[PDB]
Amino acid sequence: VNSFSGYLKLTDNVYIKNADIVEEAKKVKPTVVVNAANVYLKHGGGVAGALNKATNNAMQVESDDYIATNGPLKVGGSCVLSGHNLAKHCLHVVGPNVNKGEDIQLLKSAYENFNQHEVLLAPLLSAGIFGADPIHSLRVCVDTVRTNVYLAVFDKNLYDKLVSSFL
Ligand SMILES: Cc1[nH]c2ccccc2c(=O)c1O
Repeated sequence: VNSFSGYLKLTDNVYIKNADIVEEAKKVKPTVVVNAANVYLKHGGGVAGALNKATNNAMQVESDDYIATNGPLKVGGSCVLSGHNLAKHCLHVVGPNVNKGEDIQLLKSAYENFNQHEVLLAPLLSAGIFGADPIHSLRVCVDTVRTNVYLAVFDKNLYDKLVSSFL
């Protein structure tokens, strides 16, 4: 049993809810919240900007030190950093950004990072300002992630379309 409430069950391991991930993280304090990161961990907008704002910029400060030491992530890659006030850990995952012309086949690689964690609160990778089709992102998630994932969907309209169209 876990703390997650109000989710629709899509599969054995994937759950979905129309919820503000910042507000969901603040309520649940999950072991892992996933950030929709870029390779520079520049948390300017979307999931990244909202999560970072909720940490009072502490996520960005920590991220800048990580990049100064390690250099950029790979598209499809990830790193584990602090969850600050939102979670124990933040898994920063880089999905491909279609608005930069990145290979959508890298979305499966991105979701494979989730399998290193037994339970996660996450957004749909490569959705929103990353430009991918969220219906596609949900299909890749279901077909790739084997651990227990609780997906928070920012738009109510999109949430209802993801549920209604789910095979
Ligand atoms: C408070 C808040 N929460 C979000 C959660 C997921 C994606 C984008 C956002 C956003 O833009 C915003 O302002």
